[PDB]
Amino acid sequence: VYAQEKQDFVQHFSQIVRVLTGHPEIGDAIARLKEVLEYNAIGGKYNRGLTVVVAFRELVEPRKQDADSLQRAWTVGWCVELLQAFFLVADDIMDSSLTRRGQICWYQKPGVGLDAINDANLLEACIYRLLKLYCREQPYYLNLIELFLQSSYQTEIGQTLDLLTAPQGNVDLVRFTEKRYKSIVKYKAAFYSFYLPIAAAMYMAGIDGEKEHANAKKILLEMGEFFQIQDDYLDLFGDPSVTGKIGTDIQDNKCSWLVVQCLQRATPEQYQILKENYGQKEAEKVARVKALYEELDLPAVFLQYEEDSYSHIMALIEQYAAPLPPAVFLGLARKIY
Amino acid sequence: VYAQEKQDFVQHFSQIVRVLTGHPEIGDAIARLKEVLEYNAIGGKYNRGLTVVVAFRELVEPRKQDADSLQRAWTVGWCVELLQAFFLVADDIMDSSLTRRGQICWYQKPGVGLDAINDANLLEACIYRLLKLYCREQPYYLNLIELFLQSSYQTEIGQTLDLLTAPQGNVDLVRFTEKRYKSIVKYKAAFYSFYLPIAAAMYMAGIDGEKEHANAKKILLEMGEFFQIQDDYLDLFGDPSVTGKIGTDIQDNKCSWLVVQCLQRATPEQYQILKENYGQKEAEKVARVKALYEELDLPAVFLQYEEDSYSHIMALIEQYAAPLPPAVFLGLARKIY
Ligand SMILES: O=P(O)(O)C(O)(Cc1cccnc1)P(=O)(O)O
Ligand SMILES: O=P(O)(O)C(O)(Cc1cccnc1)P(=O)(O)O
Ligand SMILES: [Mg+2]
Ligand SMILES: [Mg+2]
Ligand SMILES: [Mg+2]
Ligand SMILES: [Mg+2]
Ligand SMILES: [Mg+2]
Ligand SMILES: [Mg+2]
Repeated sequence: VYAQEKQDFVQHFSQIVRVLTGHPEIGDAIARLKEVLEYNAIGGKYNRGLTVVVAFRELVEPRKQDADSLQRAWTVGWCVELLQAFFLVADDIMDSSLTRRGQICWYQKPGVGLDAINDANLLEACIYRLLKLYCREQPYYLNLIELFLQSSYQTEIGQTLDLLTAPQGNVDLVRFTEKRYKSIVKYKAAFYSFYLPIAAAMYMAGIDGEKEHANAKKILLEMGEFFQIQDDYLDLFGDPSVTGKIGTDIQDNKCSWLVVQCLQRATPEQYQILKENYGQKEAEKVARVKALYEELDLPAVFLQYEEDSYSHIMALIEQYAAPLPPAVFLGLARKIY
Repeated sequence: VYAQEKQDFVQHFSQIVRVLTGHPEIGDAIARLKEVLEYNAIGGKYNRGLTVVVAFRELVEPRKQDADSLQRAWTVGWCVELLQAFFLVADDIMDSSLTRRGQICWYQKPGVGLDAINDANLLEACIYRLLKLYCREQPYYLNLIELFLQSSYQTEIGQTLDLLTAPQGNVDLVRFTEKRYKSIVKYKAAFYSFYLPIAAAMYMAGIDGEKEHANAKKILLEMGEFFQIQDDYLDLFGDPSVTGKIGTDIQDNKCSWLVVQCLQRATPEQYQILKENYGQKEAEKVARVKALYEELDLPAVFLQYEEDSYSHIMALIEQYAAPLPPAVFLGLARKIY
């Protein structure tokens, strides 16, 4: 479903850049915007943006899937990729990360630095520019603006919770609880990751019912929770040649799923080893935390969690998919699991 | 007009915080949002936010100025103050500034640092939260969302131009031209400063005509240009106990109105003195640039410019105010001149 549709979606990016790139006085700023778009919105798997297009084609009647409607689906897809690019550029600064999508983080590039804050804001502004340029005369225009703005607010509340729970050089393991973890992931990852692209396709298809959006959200928020838990696992146990990024969760004192699982399994001595080595820059201290995680068999605990989560989401698809075609959620589940 | 209306406007901030402050799981994030709002949206002159309220009362018929309409005017006023707070928090980071509104910059506060990037994003999100909570059922709802989003995009293009023209440790005086300066100020300051609050009051009053908005923009963009030129002057020649902020334009290699005026008046020897001392941290080098500016009588050049600008804007009010009451623009001109 995502496979052949990927080519046409990635090919549509050049049009998005052309349409986004009022006198020649702002020429140097438009060139900088092009540079920011090319560096930060290209190189990923495009799964969020592709989900708009795939879901659009499964929800809209083929007679209504005209050339202009497809153009709008691809643009709304790229709007979701731009929301993602805005949050990642800012998150890389705030998490002091080194690489993203197999290249150095935009802010780490010589000559960029903290100018990346405004670049991230420009990426966010491009979304509403594209929605006006392509969807202004559509009946779902306000639904889409409100959806992107709401997704941005919920993600930012999540980021606030993430940063509050991880104060630099302030190790407080008591703060790292299961309830706190579930709250962080729900807001920072679950709304914008899967609910935003499906909801966008739903509004474009004329599906604006409250109960239909609530039912889709019940499946999608659980898939978003799994996705962030997997993200936390891959921060330490993933192959950076596959993830395209270097992990910083232990160094940054994050309330990771791994530290939460460690804490509910650690002995008082193991707890002390974690206490002495967590939230610190020293490679040797980070290695001690990873050693403790491997000793507590957190990779096998995660493998069991992935299996239990998959079955749970599948049970939710059976309960809540109707009247939407279950393929909408199944295609997405196959992509993230 | 602004004087007695200031009290009711500032008193309405506690309501805005209460309405903005969905389970208790995000409680710590809401407390952080309250902290960010109190530190970054309070302490200024509130002229932009007050302009919405003052213009609303002068454009709307008194019979239609009911208790609920006034509540919406105050909220839209505070939305403009929040847009300003979002841009200033990020601009202080990017300009490496020390103080703002008589206190240390939010990002310079111990324990905040680069977390301020997400805080600035939350301030921007609060705008659209308030517009939905108070103006969702109003006929001008979409006009206001589009206005705030457009103002944000234009401001960001301006910031891009500002940062591009000021690369750190890269002194290139040839880039500092009058045409480049006019382009920067137009985008980064003129749209969001005066056009945004008057346009908001205009849409709330049912004034949505293209020609009426274009005529108001012709007056207001010129007032915005003056305001940024005055801002650049006060960066070096203003009293920080009145401005509430320490100047960084010379240290940051900015395309200031002062450097542009210096360049069109400097001898080849004076040009070399500027070349050797501009865009550098050293207090002695900054003092040499200020000495050169004082030698070229840039404070008197600015005083003449303020006089010529005032008369020009007044001539524009005579040409373009109609059918709006000229008091709308006169009250604003008395406040900034
Ligand atoms: O890519 P990362 O950086 O691993 C992340 O998932 C990026 C991200 C950014 C913004 C919102 N949610 C997740 P994080 O939470 O910082 O681990
Ligand atoms: O307050 P400042 O910092 O003097 C400024 O006017 C703040 C500002 C921020 C964003 C957009 N326009 C002006 P700047 O341009 O950096 O001189
Ligand atoms: Mg990160
Ligand atoms: Mg992060
Ligand atoms: Mg991560
Ligand atoms: Mg500044
Ligand atoms: Mg600045
Ligand atoms: Mg300034």
